[PDB]
Amino acid sequence: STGSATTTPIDSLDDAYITPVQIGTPAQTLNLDFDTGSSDLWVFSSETTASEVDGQTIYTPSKSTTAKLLSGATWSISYGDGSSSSGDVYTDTVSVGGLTVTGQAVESAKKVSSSFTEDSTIDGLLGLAFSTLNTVSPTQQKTFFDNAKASLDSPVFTADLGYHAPGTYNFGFIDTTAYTGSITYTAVSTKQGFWEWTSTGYAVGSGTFKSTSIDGIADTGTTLLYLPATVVSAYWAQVSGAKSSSSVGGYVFPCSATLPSFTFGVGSARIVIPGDYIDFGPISTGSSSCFGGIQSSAGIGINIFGDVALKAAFVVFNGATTPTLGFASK
Repeated sequence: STGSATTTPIDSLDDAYITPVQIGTPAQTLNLDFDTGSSDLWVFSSETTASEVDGQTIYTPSKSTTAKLLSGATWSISYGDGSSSSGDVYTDTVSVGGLTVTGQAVESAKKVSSSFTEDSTIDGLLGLAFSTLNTVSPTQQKTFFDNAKASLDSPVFTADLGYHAPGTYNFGFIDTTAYTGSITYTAVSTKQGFWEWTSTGYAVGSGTFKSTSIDGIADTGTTLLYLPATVVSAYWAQVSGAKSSSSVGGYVFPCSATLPSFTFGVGSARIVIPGDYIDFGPISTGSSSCFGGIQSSAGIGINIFGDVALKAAFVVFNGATTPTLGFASK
Protein backbone atom coordinates (compact mmCIF):
# COMPACT_ATOMS: atom_id res chain seq x y z
CA SER A 1 0.00 0.00 0.00
CA THR A 2 0.98 3.65 -0.44
CA GLY A 3 -0.09 7.10 0.69
CA SER A 4 0.26 10.59 -0.72
CA ALA A 5 -0.66 13.92 0.87
CA THR A 6 -0.21 17.57 -0.06
CA THR A 7 1.69 19.77 2.39
CA THR A 8 1.15 23.53 2.48
CA PRO A 9 3.22 26.37 3.99
CA ILE A 10 1.40 28.04 6.87
CA ASP A 11 2.47 31.57 5.90
CA SER A 12 4.27 33.59 3.23
CA LEU A 13 7.71 32.84 4.74
CA ASP A 14 7.41 29.01 4.74
CA ASP A 15 7.88 29.00 8.52
CA ALA A 16 6.23 25.56 8.71
CA TYR A 17 4.22 23.13 6.61
CA ILE A 18 0.90 21.51 7.51
CA THR A 19 -0.49 18.25 6.12
CA PRO A 20 -4.08 17.04 6.62
CA VAL A 21 -4.39 13.86 8.70
CA GLN A 22 -7.55 11.83 9.37
CA ILE A 23 -7.89 10.56 12.95
CA GLY A 24 -10.67 8.39 14.36
CA THR A 25 -13.99 6.97 13.18
CA PRO A 26 -15.70 8.84 11.70
CA ALA A 27 -12.69 10.79 10.48
CA GLN A 28 -11.63 13.96 12.26
CA THR A 29 -9.27 15.90 9.99
CA LEU A 30 -6.43 17.82 11.66
CA ASN A 31 -3.59 19.74 10.01
CA LEU A 32 -0.36 18.36 11.43
CA ASP A 33 3.26 19.49 11.21
CA PHE A 34 5.26 16.53 9.84
CA ASP A 35 8.47 16.55 11.88
CA THR A 36 11.38 14.23 11.04
CA GLY A 37 13.16 15.60 14.14
CA SER A 38 10.79 14.12 16.74
CA SER A 39 8.92 10.86 17.29
CA ASP A 40 5.60 11.78 18.94
CA LEU A 41 2.18 12.14 17.31
CA TRP A 42 0.43 14.69 19.52
CA VAL A 43 -2.67 16.79 18.89
CA PHE A 44 -4.72 19.56 20.39
CA SER A 45 -7.79 17.92 21.89
CA SER A 46 -10.94 18.31 23.96
CA GLU A 47 -8.68 17.66 26.97
CA THR A 48 -6.42 20.67 26.31
CA THR A 49 -6.74 23.52 28.80
CA ALA A 50 -9.31 25.77 27.16
CA SER A 51 -7.23 28.91 27.72
CA GLU A 52 -4.38 27.34 25.70
CA VAL A 53 -6.52 26.75 22.58
CA ASP A 54 -6.77 29.65 20.10
CA GLY A 55 -8.36 28.55 16.82
CA GLN A 56 -6.84 25.08 16.47
CA THR A 57 -8.97 22.15 15.39
CA ILE A 58 -9.18 19.75 18.32
CA TYR A 59 -9.36 15.96 18.39
CA THR A 60 -12.31 14.66 20.42
CA PRO A 61 -11.68 11.02 21.43
CA SER A 62 -15.19 10.64 22.87
CA LYS A 63 -16.62 11.09 19.35
CA SER A 64 -14.42 8.37 17.79
CA THR A 65 -15.80 4.83 17.99
CA THR A 66 -12.27 3.42 17.54
CA ALA A 67 -10.49 5.51 20.19
CA LYS A 68 -9.16 3.65 23.23
CA LEU A 69 -7.57 5.23 26.28
CA LEU A 70 -4.12 3.77 26.90
CA SER A 71 -4.43 3.20 30.64
CA GLY A 72 -1.84 5.02 32.72
CA ALA A 73 0.24 6.19 29.76
CA THR A 74 1.53 9.76 29.76
CA TRP A 75 3.81 11.78 27.51
CA SER A 76 5.93 14.89 27.94
CA ILE A 77 8.06 16.70 25.35
CA SER A 78 10.42 19.49 26.43
CA TYR A 79 11.15 22.75 24.62
CA GLY A 80 13.43 25.77 24.68
CA ASP A 81 12.28 28.14 27.42
CA GLY A 82 11.60 25.29 29.83
CA SER A 83 8.12 25.05 28.32
CA SER A 84 6.59 21.65 27.67
CA SER A 85 3.58 20.00 26.06
CA SER A 86 2.16 16.95 27.80
CA GLY A 87 -0.94 14.84 28.28
CA ASP A 88 -2.37 11.33 28.07
CA VAL A 89 -2.47 8.79 25.25
CA TYR A 90 -5.17 7.18 23.13
CA THR A 91 -4.92 4.61 20.38
CA ASP A 92 -6.96 5.26 17.26
CA THR A 93 -7.06 4.84 13.50
CA VAL A 94 -4.87 7.33 11.63
CA SER A 95 -4.85 7.85 7.85
CA VAL A 96 -2.46 9.97 5.77
CA GLY A 97 -3.41 10.46 2.12
CA GLY A 98 -5.13 7.09 1.80
CA LEU A 99 -2.65 5.16 3.97
CA THR A 100 -4.37 3.80 7.09
CA VAL A 101 -2.81 2.57 10.34
CA THR A 102 -4.88 1.01 13.12
CA GLY A 103 -3.85 1.17 16.76
CA GLN A 104 -1.66 4.25 16.34
CA ALA A 105 -0.76 6.05 19.55
CA VAL A 106 -2.40 9.49 19.46
CA GLU A 107 -1.03 11.67 22.25
CA SER A 108 -3.70 14.07 23.53
CA ALA A 109 -2.32 17.35 24.86
CA LYS A 110 -3.52 18.40 28.31
CA LYS A 111 -1.28 21.48 28.29
CA VAL A 112 0.80 23.06 25.52
CA SER A 113 3.44 25.77 25.57
CA SER A 114 2.49 29.29 24.54
CA SER A 115 4.33 29.01 21.21
CA PHE A 116 1.91 26.32 20.01
CA THR A 117 -1.09 28.29 21.30
CA GLU A 118 -0.02 31.38 19.33
CA ASP A 119 0.13 29.31 16.11
CA SER A 120 -3.52 28.69 15.23
CA THR A 121 -2.74 26.92 11.93
CA ILE A 122 -0.95 23.89 13.44
CA ASP A 123 -3.20 21.33 15.15
CA GLY A 124 -0.35 19.08 16.26
CA LEU A 125 2.79 17.26 15.21
CA LEU A 126 3.40 13.94 13.47
CA GLY A 127 6.87 12.68 14.37
CA LEU A 128 8.90 10.79 11.77
CA ALA A 129 12.24 10.33 13.54
CA PHE A 130 13.09 6.91 14.97
CA SER A 131 10.83 5.44 17.62
CA THR A 132 13.53 5.42 20.32
CA LEU A 133 12.81 9.15 20.83
CA ASN A 134 9.10 8.65 21.61
CA THR A 135 8.28 10.04 25.05
CA VAL A 136 5.30 7.88 26.05
CA SER A 137 5.81 6.38 29.52
CA PRO A 138 6.01 3.71 30.83
CA THR A 139 5.50 1.97 27.46
CA GLN A 140 7.24 3.63 24.51
CA GLN A 141 5.11 3.87 21.37
CA LYS A 142 5.91 3.52 17.67
CA THR A 143 5.74 6.29 15.08
CA PHE A 144 3.21 6.33 12.25
CA PHE A 145 5.94 5.35 9.80
CA ASP A 146 7.06 2.43 11.98
CA ASN A 147 3.49 1.15 12.27
CA ALA A 148 2.97 1.52 8.51
CA LYS A 149 6.30 -0.01 7.43
CA ALA A 150 5.00 -3.57 7.01
CA SER A 151 2.15 -2.67 4.65
CA LEU A 152 4.11 -0.19 2.52
CA ASP A 153 5.18 -1.31 -0.94
CA SER A 154 8.65 0.01 -0.03
CA PRO A 155 9.77 1.06 3.49
CA VAL A 156 10.34 4.69 2.45
CA PHE A 157 8.78 8.10 2.61
CA THR A 158 9.76 11.16 0.59
CA ALA A 159 9.61 14.89 1.32
CA ASP A 160 9.08 17.29 -1.60
CA LEU A 161 8.65 20.68 0.09
CA GLY A 162 7.71 23.69 -1.99
CA TYR A 163 9.17 27.18 -2.03
CA HIS A 164 6.20 29.48 -1.30
CA ALA A 165 4.08 26.71 -2.83
CA PRO A 166 2.46 23.39 -1.88
CA GLY A 167 4.43 20.17 -1.83
CA THR A 168 4.01 16.44 -1.26
CA TYR A 169 4.74 13.79 1.35
CA ASN A 170 4.63 10.30 -0.19
CA PHE A 171 4.68 7.01 1.73
CA GLY A 172 5.71 3.68 0.26
CA PHE A 173 6.98 4.73 -3.17
CA ILE A 174 9.40 7.05 -4.96
CA ASP A 175 7.81 9.30 -7.59
CA THR A 176 10.37 9.26 -10.41
CA THR A 177 8.65 12.25 -12.09
CA ALA A 178 9.25 14.59 -9.13
CA TYR A 179 13.03 14.98 -9.51
CA THR A 180 15.75 15.34 -12.14
CA GLY A 181 18.93 13.33 -12.55
CA SER A 182 19.89 10.66 -10.03
CA ILE A 183 19.16 10.17 -6.35
CA THR A 184 22.37 10.14 -4.31
CA TYR A 185 22.08 8.03 -1.15
CA THR A 186 24.17 8.58 1.97
CA ALA A 187 24.58 6.68 5.22
CA VAL A 188 22.37 7.39 8.23
CA SER A 189 23.41 7.08 11.87
CA THR A 190 20.51 6.28 14.21
CA LYS A 191 22.55 6.42 17.43
CA GLN A 192 20.77 9.57 18.65
CA GLY A 193 17.39 8.67 17.12
CA PHE A 194 17.59 11.23 14.30
CA TRP A 195 17.95 11.03 10.53
CA GLU A 196 21.61 11.91 11.01
CA TRP A 197 24.05 12.06 8.10
CA THR A 198 27.34 13.68 7.08
CA SER A 199 27.48 16.34 4.37
CA THR A 200 30.70 16.37 2.36
CA GLY A 201 31.16 20.14 2.21
CA TYR A 202 29.82 23.45 1.02
CA ALA A 203 30.27 26.39 -1.34
CA VAL A 204 29.13 30.01 -1.11
CA GLY A 205 27.78 31.46 -4.35
CA SER A 206 30.08 30.57 -7.24
CA GLY A 207 33.09 30.15 -4.93
CA THR A 208 35.26 27.08 -4.53
CA PHE A 209 33.69 24.01 -2.96
CA LYS A 210 35.19 23.36 0.48
CA SER A 211 35.50 19.65 1.29
CA THR A 212 34.75 19.25 4.99
CA SER A 213 32.56 16.84 6.94
CA ILE A 214 29.42 18.40 8.44
CA ASP A 215 27.45 16.01 10.63
CA GLY A 216 23.82 17.05 10.94
CA ILE A 217 20.21 15.93 10.92
CA ALA A 218 17.49 16.15 8.27
CA ASP A 219 14.68 17.90 10.16
CA THR A 220 11.47 18.91 8.38
CA GLY A 221 10.28 20.35 11.71
CA THR A 222 12.94 23.08 11.79
CA THR A 223 12.56 26.13 9.55
CA LEU A 224 16.15 27.31 9.15
CA LEU A 225 19.57 25.90 8.27
CA TYR A 226 21.86 25.68 11.32
CA LEU A 227 25.54 25.10 10.53
CA PRO A 228 28.92 25.52 12.28
CA ALA A 229 30.04 29.06 13.03
CA THR A 230 32.92 28.89 10.54
CA VAL A 231 30.60 28.01 7.65
CA VAL A 232 27.94 30.57 8.57
CA SER A 233 30.55 33.31 8.93
CA ALA A 234 31.93 32.54 5.46
CA TYR A 235 28.43 32.78 3.97
CA TRP A 236 27.41 36.12 5.48
CA ALA A 237 30.82 37.64 4.74
CA GLN A 238 29.68 37.73 1.09
CA VAL A 239 26.58 39.83 1.94
CA SER A 240 27.38 43.53 2.14
CA GLY A 241 26.19 44.97 5.44
CA ALA A 242 25.29 41.65 7.05
CA LYS A 243 26.14 41.24 10.73
CA SER A 244 25.37 39.09 13.75
CA SER A 245 22.92 40.83 16.10
CA SER A 246 22.58 39.79 19.74
CA SER A 247 19.30 41.67 20.19
CA VAL A 248 17.79 39.81 17.24
CA GLY A 249 19.60 36.53 17.95
CA GLY A 250 21.38 35.84 14.68
CA TYR A 251 22.62 37.19 11.38
CA VAL A 252 20.60 39.99 9.78
CA PHE A 253 21.19 41.74 6.47
CA PRO A 254 19.93 44.82 4.61
CA CYS A 255 16.68 43.84 2.93
CA SER A 256 17.91 45.43 -0.32
CA ALA A 257 20.81 42.97 -0.58
CA THR A 258 20.79 40.09 -3.05
CA LEU A 259 21.77 36.88 -1.35
CA PRO A 260 24.25 34.38 -2.80
CA SER A 261 23.27 30.76 -3.18
CA PHE A 262 24.50 28.06 -0.80
CA THR A 263 25.67 24.64 -1.99
CA PHE A 264 25.95 21.59 0.25
CA GLY A 265 27.47 18.25 -0.66
CA VAL A 266 25.82 14.82 -0.63
CA GLY A 267 28.56 12.36 -1.46
CA SER A 268 29.88 13.58 -4.81
CA ALA A 269 26.59 15.32 -5.63
CA ARG A 270 25.78 18.98 -4.96
CA ILE A 271 22.48 20.53 -3.83
CA VAL A 272 22.20 24.27 -4.53
CA ILE A 273 19.99 26.44 -2.32
CA PRO A 274 18.96 29.57 -4.27
CA GLY A 275 19.69 32.81 -2.45
CA ASP A 276 16.01 33.79 -2.36
CA TYR A 277 15.37 30.78 -0.09
CA ILE A 278 17.62 32.31 2.60
CA ASP A 279 15.62 35.57 2.89
CA PHE A 280 13.19 35.38 5.80
CA GLY A 281 11.99 38.97 5.59
CA PRO A 282 12.04 41.99 7.87
CA ILE A 283 12.83 41.36 11.53
CA SER A 284 9.84 43.58 12.37
CA THR A 285 7.08 45.17 10.32
CA GLY A 286 8.47 48.07 8.31
CA SER A 287 12.11 47.33 9.17
CA SER A 288 14.82 47.50 6.53
CA SER A 289 16.78 44.77 8.35
CA CYS A 290 15.97 41.25 7.19
CA PHE A 291 16.48 37.91 8.96
CA GLY A 292 18.82 35.31 7.49
CA GLY A 293 17.88 31.70 6.82
CA ILE A 294 21.37 30.36 7.59
CA GLN A 295 22.32 30.64 11.27
CA SER A 296 24.99 29.30 13.60
CA SER A 297 24.45 25.98 15.39
CA ALA A 298 26.95 26.85 18.13
CA GLY A 299 24.23 27.46 20.71
CA ILE A 300 22.20 24.44 19.57
CA GLY A 301 24.84 21.71 19.82
CA ILE A 302 23.82 19.96 16.59
CA ASN A 303 23.77 20.96 12.93
CA ILE A 304 20.27 21.00 11.44
CA PHE A 305 19.40 20.75 7.75
CA GLY A 306 15.96 22.31 8.12
CA ASP A 307 13.32 23.32 5.60
CA VAL A 308 15.60 25.94 4.00
CA ALA A 309 17.88 23.14 2.81
CA LEU A 310 15.36 20.32 2.34
CA LYS A 311 12.97 22.29 0.13
CA ALA A 312 15.77 22.72 -2.43
CA ALA A 313 15.79 18.94 -2.94
CA PHE A 314 13.69 15.83 -3.34
CA VAL A 315 14.52 13.87 -0.19
CA VAL A 316 14.11 10.12 0.32
CA PHE A 317 13.86 8.81 3.88
CA ASN A 318 14.71 5.12 3.38
CA GLY A 319 13.64 3.17 6.45
CA ALA A 320 15.13 -0.16 5.41
CA THR A 321 16.96 -2.23 8.02
CA THR A 322 20.06 -0.18 7.16
CA PRO A 323 18.48 3.29 6.81
CA THR A 324 19.76 5.79 4.25
CA LEU A 325 18.93 9.30 3.05
CA GLY A 326 18.53 10.13 -0.65
CA PHE A 327 18.89 13.58 -2.20
CA ALA A 328 18.03 14.60 -5.75
CA SER A 329 17.84 17.95 -7.49
CA LYS A 330 14.41 19.07 -8.65
